[PDB]
Amino acid sequence: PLLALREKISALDEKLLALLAERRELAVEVGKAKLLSHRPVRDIDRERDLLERLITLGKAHHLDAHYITRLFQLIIEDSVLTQQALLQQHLNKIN
Amino acid sequence: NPLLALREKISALDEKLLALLAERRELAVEVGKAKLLSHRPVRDIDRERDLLERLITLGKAHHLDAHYITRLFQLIIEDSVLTQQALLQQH
Amino acid sequence: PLLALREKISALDEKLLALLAERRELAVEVGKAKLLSHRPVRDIDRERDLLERLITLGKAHHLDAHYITRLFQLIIEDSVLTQQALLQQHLNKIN
Amino acid sequence: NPLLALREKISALDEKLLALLAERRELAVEVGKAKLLSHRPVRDIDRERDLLERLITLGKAHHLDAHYITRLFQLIIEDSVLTQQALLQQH
Ligand SMILES: O=C(O)[C@@H]1C[C@]2(C(=O)O)C=C[C@@H](O)[C@@H](C2)O1
Ligand SMILES: O=C(O)[C@@H]1C[C@]2(C(=O)O)C=C[C@@H](O)[C@@H](C2)O1
Ligand SMILES: O=C(O)[C@@H]1C[C@]2(C(=O)O)C=C[C@@H](O)[C@@H](C2)O1
Ligand SMILES: O=C(O)[C@@H]1C[C@]2(C(=O)O)C=C[C@@H](O)[C@@H](C2)O1
Repeated sequence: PLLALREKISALDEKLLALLAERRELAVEVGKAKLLSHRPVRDIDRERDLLERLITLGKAHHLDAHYITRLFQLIIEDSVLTQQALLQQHLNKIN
Repeated sequence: NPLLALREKISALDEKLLALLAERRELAVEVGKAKLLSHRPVRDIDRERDLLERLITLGKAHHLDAHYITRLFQLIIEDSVLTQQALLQQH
Repeated sequence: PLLALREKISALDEKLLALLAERRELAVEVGKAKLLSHRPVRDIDRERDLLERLITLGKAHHLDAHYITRLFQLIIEDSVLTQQALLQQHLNKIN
Repeated sequence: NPLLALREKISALDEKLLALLAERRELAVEVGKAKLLSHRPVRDIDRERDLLERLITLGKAHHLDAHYITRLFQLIIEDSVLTQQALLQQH
């Protein structure tokens, strides 16, 4: 009976993976937009808000706040570094 | 606004992630019930190895590196074991 | 008779001035394009070519090479600094 | 190409500048003939002061600063005096 469920889990994980790829593509686009707008990569205000929104909505699914924070902390960290990778490249090229 | 239109996309995407994480917890509970009757132990380090390896393989196609995938999924699995062990201690 | 000619000179100078403003607007646009393309402001190859072209065409108008060089050296210097002003601003904003 | 289309505009503009500089030299020659008959001296530091001040005023409207205008026009005037003094030494 375990094999049936594990097969569902593996399918779900593949969907998570796809979304994670998509969010990473979005962070690159966002980084591009920051170069034009002359804004820095990191934006603490936005992260503060985003997390509060996620913790509020997570509550409805019974996902706890600390689980959501530990998880989005990795996701945001990754998207921040991805953008910083493009900034550094950019900075070496124009300079 | 350039910046704004993307963020709305990000916020919508993050909303979909929450739904999948909760659903995954549900499935972990089900697997929790099965190990109860079947009386199997919660942790199965071998399944976790194959699951992670498969995701790292699928991820390269998406241009997601193994480090980020390993870290993110170990946390999801960590929570998943926590979820099952709770179910067991309630029975 | 001098006043008649001086009146023509002043009109000509105003046209030169307008072109100088226009070339400065073009250098800003070019600078913007360099930020997207990730290219540095200065391009020695382009300046080398541009000057050779100007010296060749100048010959037809009887303008000598050294006069043309002294003059375009100021014009190019100015457009280089104008672009560097936008790069510096940009760099302080994204960083 | 973004970079290329602008450069063609710059190259065309530079071509117009050459035409005006040559024409200006012609006028300086004419003024050279007038000072010959009228027997006036080539250099007129007073006309140069008013000419430069006027250009600096017109230039602010174009967002061109006084430093660049002064430097560029002093060279054009410098060449202009050189042009006239040559005409005189040929007569
Ligand atoms: O500005 C942004 O929107 C992006 C996305 C980001 C996130 O991961 O959600 C949120 C805020 C910023 O610090 C970083 C990370 O850039
Ligand atoms: O048996 C299982 O399949 C479930 C799910 C789990 C996971 O989270 O993927 C993988 C293996 C086990 O350690 C735990 C966690 O139980
Ligand atoms: O790349 C460019 O085209 C612009 C214009 C410029 C010039 O003044 O003509 C020529 C070459 C570059 O060094 C600078 C100055 O940027
Ligand atoms: O008398 C003149 O008007 C001409 C032209 C000139 C200039 O280049 O503008 C201005 C004043 C004089 O010194 C010389 C140079 O002769």
